[PDB]
Amino acid sequence: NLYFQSVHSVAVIGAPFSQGQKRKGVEHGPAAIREAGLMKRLSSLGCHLKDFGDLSFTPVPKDDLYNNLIVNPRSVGLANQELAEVVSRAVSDGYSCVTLGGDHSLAIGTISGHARCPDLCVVWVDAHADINTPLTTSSGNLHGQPVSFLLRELQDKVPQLPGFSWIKPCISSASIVYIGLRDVDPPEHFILKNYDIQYFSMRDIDRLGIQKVMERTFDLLIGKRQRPIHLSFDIDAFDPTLAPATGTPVVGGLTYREGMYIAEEIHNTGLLSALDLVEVNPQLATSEEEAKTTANLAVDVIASSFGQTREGGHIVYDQLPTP
Amino acid sequence: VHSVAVIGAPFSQGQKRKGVEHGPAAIREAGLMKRLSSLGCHLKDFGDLSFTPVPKDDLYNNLIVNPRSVGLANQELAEVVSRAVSDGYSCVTLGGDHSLAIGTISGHARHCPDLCVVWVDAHADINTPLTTSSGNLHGQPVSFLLRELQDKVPQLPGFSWIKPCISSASIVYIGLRDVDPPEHFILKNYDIQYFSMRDIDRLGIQKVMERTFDLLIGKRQRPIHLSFDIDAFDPTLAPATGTPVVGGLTYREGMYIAEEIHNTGLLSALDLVEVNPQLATSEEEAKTTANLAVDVIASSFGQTREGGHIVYDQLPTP
Amino acid sequence: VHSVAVIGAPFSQGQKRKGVEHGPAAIREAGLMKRLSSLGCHLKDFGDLSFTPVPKDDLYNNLIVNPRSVGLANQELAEVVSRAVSDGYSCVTLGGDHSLAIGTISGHARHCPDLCVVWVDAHADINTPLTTSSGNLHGQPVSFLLRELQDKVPQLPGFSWIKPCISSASIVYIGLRDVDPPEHFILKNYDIQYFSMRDIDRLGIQKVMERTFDLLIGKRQRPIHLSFDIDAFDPTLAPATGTPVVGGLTYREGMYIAEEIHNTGLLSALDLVEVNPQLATSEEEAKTTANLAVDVIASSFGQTREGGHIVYDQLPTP
Ligand SMILES: O=C(O)[C@H]1NCC[C@H]1CCCB(O)O
Ligand SMILES: O=C(O)[C@H]1NCC[C@H]1CCCB(O)O
Ligand SMILES: O=C(O)[C@H]1NCC[C@H]1CCCB(O)O
Ligand SMILES: [Mn+2]
Ligand SMILES: [Mn+2]
Ligand SMILES: [Mn+2]
Ligand SMILES: [Mn+2]
Ligand SMILES: [Mn+2]
Ligand SMILES: [Mn+2]
Repeated sequence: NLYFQSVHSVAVIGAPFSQGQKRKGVEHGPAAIREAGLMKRLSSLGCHLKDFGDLSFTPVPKDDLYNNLIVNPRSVGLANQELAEVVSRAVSDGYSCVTLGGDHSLAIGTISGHARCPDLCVVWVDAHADINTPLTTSSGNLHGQPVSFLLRELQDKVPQLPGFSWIKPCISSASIVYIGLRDVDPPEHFILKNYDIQYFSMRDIDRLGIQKVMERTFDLLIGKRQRPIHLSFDIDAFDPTLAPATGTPVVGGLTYREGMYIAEEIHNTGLLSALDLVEVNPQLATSEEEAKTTANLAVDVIASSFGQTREGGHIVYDQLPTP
Repeated sequence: VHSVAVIGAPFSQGQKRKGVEHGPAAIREAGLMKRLSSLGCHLKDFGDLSFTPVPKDDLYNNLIVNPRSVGLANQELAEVVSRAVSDGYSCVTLGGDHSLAIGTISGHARHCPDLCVVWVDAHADINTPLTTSSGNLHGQPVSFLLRELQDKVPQLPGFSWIKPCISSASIVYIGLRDVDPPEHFILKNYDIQYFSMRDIDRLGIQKVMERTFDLLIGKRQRPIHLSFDIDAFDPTLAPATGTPVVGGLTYREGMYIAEEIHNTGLLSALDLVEVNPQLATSEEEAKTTANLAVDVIASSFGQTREGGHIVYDQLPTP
Repeated sequence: VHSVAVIGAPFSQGQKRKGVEHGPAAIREAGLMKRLSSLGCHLKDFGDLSFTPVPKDDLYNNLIVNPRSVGLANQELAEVVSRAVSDGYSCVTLGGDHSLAIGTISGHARHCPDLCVVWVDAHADINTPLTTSSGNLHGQPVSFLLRELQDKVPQLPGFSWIKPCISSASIVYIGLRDVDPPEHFILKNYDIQYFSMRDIDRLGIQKVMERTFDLLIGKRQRPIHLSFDIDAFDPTLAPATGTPVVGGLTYREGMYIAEEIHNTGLLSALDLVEVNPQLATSEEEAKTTANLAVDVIASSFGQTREGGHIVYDQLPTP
């Protein structure tokens, strides 16, 4: 195929982060997504690719927990500082930056790096708000706290963690919209309500339908002006029947069609600037078909964010051959 | 904060498949009381009722199955429900087959003259003892409760105590997909409002709930009796049930119904019926059905998809 | 009262996967006849047609597999279909692969030139013999039937009998999700209207049906040909099929399409294709697909999810 509806320049970074949580196996998410044919699929869409490979993270030897709860803070903070450098570089060179996870604490680095695009906005697709502060978290898992480090308005509620001094809150509460929420901790509900952070929970999707959810999301984020979009997509936003290979599955999620629709609409803006595809943990699948299904779904989301659609039309056909 | 009473009704004589009597045990083992406690409910457990058996109770008019046993168990259940409601509790009854709504609705109506009913089921359960083809009383409970059908209903043995207590405009069905021709005639003829799966496909569950409440509580506040048959859900989500019908409610739709019922602040009684764990092909399928039953009950008392049940007042500061 | 002719067309040569020839029997074993009878249909079963096997049938231009075999079997089928239509029967052809639509549509158009087609499938089946990569004729049936496409279709051995009968404005697709680049080109350049899965996600199935009928029968009433590929449904619902594609129609959406088709009173012929019981991983997976095939056909002839199929106008009195 020589003709395509659009030609995107895409950078791919593997970020096998696992220290943002306790379940082993999420470090294998990048290799699982790659094995599901990610690079071939993007090439088939006419993308110009730059593969940065899979990043290497050496854990800090004396990484003592913060306030007897926050686990691996120097390792998470430091690995995110290195990831932020790679993202800033890829975006600076003109690539839409795809980061494969790895747990969701990697968004601290991808969003910080990307903003180095200060007017970026974030579409956070997840069953979870990931907005616990280091003081509200009950698990001490940093994948449940990334948004707290990034939002300007929450700065006074967030203590300075070891290995996190480099972070400057980059997004305002009006510049992030959540889609898919269904497992929100009481302090997170408090934060979303009191800081007027807009979200479309599963109940909002049940009422509005995904078409109106995307229209409203774009009105909130890019209604006033064109802005680079950061799509942070947790695989657990999808129903566990569709995405079983993940750490914190919650029943009643997005259908395959709703998830593709989100990605298709993001592509249709022509503003996608960085994408995170996180929390694929092949080890938590009960079977190879369950693991492959989850990895295939991750590839479908990424492909749809760069032009794959249900009707085709991504690949341009010149003329029909005559007998 | 809600005052919630729980009654186990291990009864199976409203139908022919054995095992539905284990439904209350399955729901309790799925952690019902712990979940309601975690939502701040002031609870009262009445336990699992031991229904007085009727030894001689064979086929009536070569059609009606166990009329004496169904009539008696429902009379006994009506007494326990009446006790819970008069004591100020929102009454949760765990089934057991759906013939048990004869008892729960009769018991509730003894204290609520203006009660209304939301009947969530794949079936209308409105055959009269003359229209029924199976003779199974779980397919007939609404016929004994509806005032407008009194002249169409014969007096069955053990059913003399029942007083029709609901009018045709006071019951709304949600989830219908397997309706008998006489049931269809009854619904249309008597102007009984229903939202079948086809109506949900067209309108969406949000409009279905808005219209349901407009019909029932649009003019005035009334106590709500939610009669919820687990088979309203798609059999892939609720396989452990006697009469599964494909193309049912999704998990999201069922939670939405329960959340909207909670939001009225008028839920007065809830029945969670037809969970038959013995009909599941595996243990996990039985447990999935029981877990779904708990989610319906918890959502009916405040459990949400947005984390607003436990109120946080101040975030800790560094 | 609907007069319905059931034809078993055990086609398999339109594709490479074996087992799809056992599709008509799998649908019968799923109780198709018992179901259509219960709906008050006047039935004629032609049984399974025995097509003349072509021993010497080499590939056309080193790509098109079994051309003569597919072309001849469709010629025989078009005659049986033309005769069943002539006799006053609504023709239900059981598949078999989707290349059989060449035969069913051709036969139907001989007596119904103003027919319109509702093609329900994950695929547009509109590759020409020159655009196909697989050489499988089930991916090309619509190219041989479309009037506006005649100059781009070469004459294949055993395909000369086919006269392009359907125009581009007389076919509407529903369910599309796996469309090859030359197929997208064809749909867009020949103005063929379609409702992909993305259009369904936006509009909802009720609006999709309203718009489908607006396009086809907005100006006048016309005979309807419903060509239904079982793969239109999500593979979780219809796994026993050759080319499954994730994110398809739900059970509810598929029933709604069939109900709307029934509601026009204009249904003249129906194809139920691509059920392959051999591709199922278990016995229940094959049975599920066959049961789904029966529900589609039954709903196209009156089966409802509200029980309004049978005339009932008087309640029995005690
Ligand atoms: O704070 C926590 O540990 C918890 N809060 C909600 C669930 C869990 C976090 C899940 C992270 B993720 O989005 O997969
Ligand atoms: O009358 C009957 O036996 C039949 N009519 C419709 C289906 C069945 C009733 C099923 C009872 B239930 O709600 O599970
Ligand atoms: O041309 C081809 O072989 C391919 N194009 C699209 C997919 C396949 C056709 C599938 C036929 B069917 O509707 O089951
Ligand atoms: Mn997350
Ligand atoms: Mn999550
Ligand atoms: Mn019932
Ligand atoms: Mn039922
Ligand atoms: Mn087809
Ligand atoms: Mn197909």
